[PDB]
Amino acid sequence: SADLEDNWETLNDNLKCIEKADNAAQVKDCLTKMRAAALDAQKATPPKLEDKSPDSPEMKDFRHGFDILVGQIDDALKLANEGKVKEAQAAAEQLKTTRNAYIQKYL
Repeated sequence: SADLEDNWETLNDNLKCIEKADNAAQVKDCLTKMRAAALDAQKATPPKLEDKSPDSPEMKDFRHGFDILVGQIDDALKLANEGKVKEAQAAAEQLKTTRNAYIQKYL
């Protein structure tokens, strides 16, 4: 099993994976694992919001950050499927921006 902290580390390890990958098959596995961990983290309650109602604006913001992240991952997967390996890898910068601005502030 995995908790939010575990899934966060999986997400960040596979963000590094995307940046260091050498071919389409590799980036696809990195992006797949990031997407799986993102969906699992999205269902958690982050430490700063444990006193909030589950549908509070803050929890909606937390979850929307992952919806953005998952959309960016899917966009990068499409590029990787098209053989645009370098452009797929470039999504790492924007994934970090989403991660930092939406989710990190709740940990």
